[PDB]
Amino acid sequence: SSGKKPVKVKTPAGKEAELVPEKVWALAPKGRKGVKIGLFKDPETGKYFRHKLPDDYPI
DNA sequence: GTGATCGC
DNA sequence: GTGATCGC
Repeated sequence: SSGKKPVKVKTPAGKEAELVPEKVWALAPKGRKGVKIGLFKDPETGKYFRHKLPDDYPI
């Protein structure tokens, strides 16, 4: 499940950026809220990283 | 510990 | 096979 809307993320290199996650999913235990997680690629470094998504980002 | 995901 | 992602 890939993303469409950009997300404001802090990259591994330390910079603020607005990137479209390549994949998004819910990361939540049974009976608990959890978080939403996006898999991102830093356009500068080429490095993949995971980052929290806003709670209303569409999964 | 829990939850899913995948580049490394 | 799992680090790293988060809030509970």
